[PDB]
Amino acid sequence: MRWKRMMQLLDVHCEGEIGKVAIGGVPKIPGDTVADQLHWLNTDPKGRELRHFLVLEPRGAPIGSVNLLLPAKDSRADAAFIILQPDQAHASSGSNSICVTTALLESGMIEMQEPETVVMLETAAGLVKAVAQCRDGHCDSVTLTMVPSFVHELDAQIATESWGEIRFDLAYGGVFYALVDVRQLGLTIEPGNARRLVEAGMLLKGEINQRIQVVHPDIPAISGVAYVMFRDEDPDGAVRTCTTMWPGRVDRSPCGTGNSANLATLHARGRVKPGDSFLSRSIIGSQFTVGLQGLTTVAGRSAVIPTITGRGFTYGIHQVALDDPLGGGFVLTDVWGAAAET
Amino acid sequence: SMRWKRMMQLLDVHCEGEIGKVAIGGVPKIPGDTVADQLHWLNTDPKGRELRHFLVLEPRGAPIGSVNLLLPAKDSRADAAFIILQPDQAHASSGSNSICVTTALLESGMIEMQEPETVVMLETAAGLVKAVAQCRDGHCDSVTLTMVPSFVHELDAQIATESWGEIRFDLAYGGVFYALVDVRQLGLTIEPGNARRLVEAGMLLKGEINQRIQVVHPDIPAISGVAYVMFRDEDPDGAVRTCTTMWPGRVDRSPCGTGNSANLATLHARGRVKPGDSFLSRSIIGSQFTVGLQGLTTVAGRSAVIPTITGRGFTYGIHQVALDAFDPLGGGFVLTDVWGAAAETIK
Ligand SMILES: O=C(O)[C@@H]1C[C@@H](O)CN1
Repeated sequence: MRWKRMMQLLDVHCEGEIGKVAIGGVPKIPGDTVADQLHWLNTDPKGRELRHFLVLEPRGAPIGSVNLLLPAKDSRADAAFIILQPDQAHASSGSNSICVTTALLESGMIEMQEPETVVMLETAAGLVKAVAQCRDGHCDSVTLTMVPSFVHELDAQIATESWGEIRFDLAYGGVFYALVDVRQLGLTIEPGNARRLVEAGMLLKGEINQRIQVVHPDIPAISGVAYVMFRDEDPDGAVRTCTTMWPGRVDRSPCGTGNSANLATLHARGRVKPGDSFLSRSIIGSQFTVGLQGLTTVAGRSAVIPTITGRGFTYGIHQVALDDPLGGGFVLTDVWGAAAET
Repeated sequence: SMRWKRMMQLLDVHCEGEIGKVAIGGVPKIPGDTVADQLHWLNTDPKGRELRHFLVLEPRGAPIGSVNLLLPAKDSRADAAFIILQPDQAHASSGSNSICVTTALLESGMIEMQEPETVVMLETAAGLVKAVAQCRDGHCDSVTLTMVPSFVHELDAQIATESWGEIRFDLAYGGVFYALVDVRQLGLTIEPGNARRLVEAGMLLKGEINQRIQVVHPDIPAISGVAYVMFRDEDPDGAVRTCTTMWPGRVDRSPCGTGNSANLATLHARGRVKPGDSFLSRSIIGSQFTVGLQGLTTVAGRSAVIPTITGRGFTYGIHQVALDAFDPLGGGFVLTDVWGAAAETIK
């Protein structure tokens, strides 16, 4: 007897970026803290197997994340979650935090109050406050208060064959970013350059992670440069972003965590102060509002408290049988990218 | 008006790794007096494109897989009808998707499952496809299709190319039209490491071949154009190795039923198979079909073959989609990063 054990997922997107939210049938993930759960997912073969089942073919596709809803361990939190992608499990994500909030409210798992509901999400990076503007059972907007974000290294350099010396910032916005001014590559962040930006982003991610090891100073489970995010500024002042994601695709959203990491660099450079906000646009022109709420410190260095505002849209529901002659999960380089061959 | 539109229910199935979602609920009326007319409508009317894009482009759809639209049978001999939706167009035929549809109908109980065997007669725009399903303990373990009459359009065509010199290929029909290309001419083999190169080559050739020749089924005006370029080879053990390339740029994970059907028509024309023969075919990922030649017939007064294609389907989930009045991306979209360079032209 099959279809005895089903996982139920709500299909949601935030400004174009898919965040499936697994709400029922999520297995127990070992670990005493959510950070330990993240570590286990990224180091235990059973966690890899679980992630691959959910995110590789035939159940998964190159675009989108699977958010595992997990029990809150912190009494202040309404729920916990970890983000699954084809590269690894990740601690944090703006677009996916909005998807989870949207899903929790629109499914009735959390009481929806109008005109505003506060949802406290627990991540491996810390608590993320999600303030939802609600109307008629609809979650219209969500503003996240992201985890304390900081600069790791400003103005780093790396030599490359195609562009010569590339300057970039290494910064933390819930995961670690290499932040790269795109004009250095002689490219603009526009749909026609998506393939070229992916190839550049992957080259850079691979090289940077070979040269330097980064870890959160208080949270050992968060390590490595997750993504290279290309950045520019539009004529009207908006921050244009293109987060590249292994094994080779771009974030459809303006990227919450990448904007948080970038905000830490803007503050370090004297270009923003608390109370400031601005727009960020993705490669497809979708938009977030990015705010600087205030300052804090992380392990002795200056840090920022970012806010990220965007909208989630529920577009369906999936039931996946957990209990096939392929089965495990597979990829091919045709749509997953050259790097997928690994 | 109403907040919610296009509420549809789909079974998630794959055949030897190739995804074929099957729409079993909320399917709207598709105009047309015949299934071929429905296919024409899907490929010509703005509302047909809207529906297809809704179902197959982001966020609801992804580069891999088809959506099979189950439709009311119009032929009284058929149990169900369907049309295949992909990011390039709607298509008349597909072996892997016929097996998905058969599997989904039986395993869901929408058609009563008989054991050890159930016969499901499927109507497509190309004609009736007999699906014989071996069924055991509530599961559809394998399906053998009797494909539509398949034939050669042109043998030994050639085309000049920058990278490969003169490429020899056959144009043939196996439910849709193929350009069939011996892969060794590219200096490549069909293996996962070459997937991206095969896609690029297949896309280049599809584009060039279609601007140079117009092909239409002689009895069915709605079936036109070269749908796919399928690279082919022969494994040491005699199996036919295939890699069907699909616009805007990916490979079939299955050995390809329609492509093997087209190829079978060329094998018969070259005197290399006779009725009763069968052989394996393998895809780029090593999944397998059994290909048989049942018999001979004619199309347009010229020789044609009746292929059989045997493979397995696997149901692995179910889902629902809807269209929220509030959603600004309800139309569907693509980006070249994972859909392919050619995706830039999808308006
Ligand atoms: O088996 C076949 O005929 C099909 C052709 C494409 O629909 C994908 N596989």
